[PDB]
Amino acid sequence: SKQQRIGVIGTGAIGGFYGLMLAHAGHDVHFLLRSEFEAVNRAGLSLNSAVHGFRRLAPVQAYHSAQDMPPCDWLLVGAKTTGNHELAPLIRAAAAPGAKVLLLQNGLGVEERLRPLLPESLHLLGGLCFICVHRGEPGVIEHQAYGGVNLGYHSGPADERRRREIVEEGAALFRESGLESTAMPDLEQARWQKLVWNIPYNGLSVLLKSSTAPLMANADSRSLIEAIMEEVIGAAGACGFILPEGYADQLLAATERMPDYRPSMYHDFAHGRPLELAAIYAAPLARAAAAGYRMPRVEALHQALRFLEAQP
Amino acid sequence: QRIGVIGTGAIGGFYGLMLAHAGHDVHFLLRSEFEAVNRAGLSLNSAVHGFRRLAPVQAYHSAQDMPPCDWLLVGAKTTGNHELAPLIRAAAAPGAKVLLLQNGLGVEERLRPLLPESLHLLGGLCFICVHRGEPGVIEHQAYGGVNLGYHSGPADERRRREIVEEGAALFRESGLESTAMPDLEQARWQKLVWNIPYNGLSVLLKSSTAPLMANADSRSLIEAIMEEVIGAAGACGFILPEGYADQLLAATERMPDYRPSMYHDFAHGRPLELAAIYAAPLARAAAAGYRMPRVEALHQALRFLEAQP
Repeated sequence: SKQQRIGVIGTGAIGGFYGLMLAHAGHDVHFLLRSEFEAVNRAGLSLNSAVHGFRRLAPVQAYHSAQDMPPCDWLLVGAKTTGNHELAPLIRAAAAPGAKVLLLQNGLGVEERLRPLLPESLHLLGGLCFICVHRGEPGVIEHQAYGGVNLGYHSGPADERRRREIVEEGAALFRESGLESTAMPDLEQARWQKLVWNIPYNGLSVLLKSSTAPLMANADSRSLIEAIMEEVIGAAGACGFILPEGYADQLLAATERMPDYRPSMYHDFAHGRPLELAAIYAAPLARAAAAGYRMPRVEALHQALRFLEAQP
Repeated sequence: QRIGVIGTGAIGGFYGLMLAHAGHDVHFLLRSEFEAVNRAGLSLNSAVHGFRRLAPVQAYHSAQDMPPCDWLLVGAKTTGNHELAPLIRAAAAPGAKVLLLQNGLGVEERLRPLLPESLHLLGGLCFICVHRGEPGVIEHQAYGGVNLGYHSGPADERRRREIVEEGAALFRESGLESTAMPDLEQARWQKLVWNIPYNGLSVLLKSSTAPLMANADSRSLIEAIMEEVIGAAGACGFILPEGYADQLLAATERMPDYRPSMYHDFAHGRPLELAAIYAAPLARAAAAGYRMPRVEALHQALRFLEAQP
């Protein structure tokens, strides 16, 4: 696989991790820093990883304005979905002709909401990241577990054969970098699948002010998580996407194996950053409502999270 | 007739004081370390009924020292009812009326095997904002009405109605709103529509009634929980009044900012009344094949919180 020039738009824990891992695989990686450019450019990018050991990118090819970035073959959007409405000018400024835009973002309907502002010549893909990672000290990325990326194609100028090829190119990029990666045939199905984990765990970790270990240890919280998982699974099927056998117990088991992890929404709440409620809760609730399918627990959890955000 | 207060907490303190202030003969069993407020007396700070002081107060350290009482108000938390059964028994006169001024569902039935069948066992559903803020003092913020109902005992139907009416007359003649209810279990379901959303969410959301009402999302959640409780009541054979949610939401709207009993319990490390207010209604609804997903989830969260450090 030829050297790719890779642009990272929004370099939080997610964009920093994948951008660093690709850079270490020998790719030419360029980082757009919205919030922390001055800090990271002189500090550099460091990775504490229980999986890959310590790694460092210094000097980093860091940028504060998308216009200074070179034209990139792949644009990795690790920023949160909360700022996806000002993303398009940044993507367009940093994209080589025919560039691949890969949204490393959770929730539902993300790609459809960004496509209106992206030129038709750009491929738009989604990447569902099953990873335990967060921002540690400034310029530091704390990676506790996993890292796999499930890629799917949303829209763009490729026909069906070329779509599969492009999704497989992106997966091979991550795999070459020592990361797990899977080409998904159906991005929307894959987004519903990731919701079965993000919806209970992100929200309950904020609401119950707890991490994954106490949440799985307590029997009542664990029964609640399963019940919420069955609402998402039921909503997916009602909307046309029927998810695999015993998918709940599979993520129950993977999270059981998981080290004590604070989901990204927990960290967001602790630091005053707006929660990704629109993409993770509001959108699947709206879809299920269109299908006439009630999600009482998820709806109640969403009302609780909105309440908490509004409290001083 | 002669009245005894078994567990003179905020509930028992308020109703015993109001009855005694109205000229009834009331005997207070001080079960906590609060019988050092023996000679200081009992005082009430009520936004409704004003400042009242009871001096001196007939207090007793133990139940056998108490005289036989014709009425026994039990206003303590439901979790400690079995430990109170001997005290009720010791203080009861022949054929005394035991009035559980307690919330939840199934409360009387769980106590009935521990009481002589010669006692009348009643339930009093108290819509009231009250707490024990400072020693020997009762802080009354709002409301205070008692819906009384008959549960078990050696009374026929006519005697049942007369005893429920006599109990309601006791509170009315003290200046309180009181209503004789023909069905105690239905009246218990009516009170659950308030206690289930507000008690639980006050702990879960670390809030009180005013901000829970001021925010549209928690207001929507409370109403959805209320409709679950109303729905469960009908499934079990109890039709609640039409527009009951709006009536409760309107009363709480006008209510001053209030931390429910369960909030104070959680904050001070006391065990939460989860059995009678959540577990019992969920089990009844389950027996009637009716699911309460929000209440079930709310109950699971509350249990998680209690188990947490």
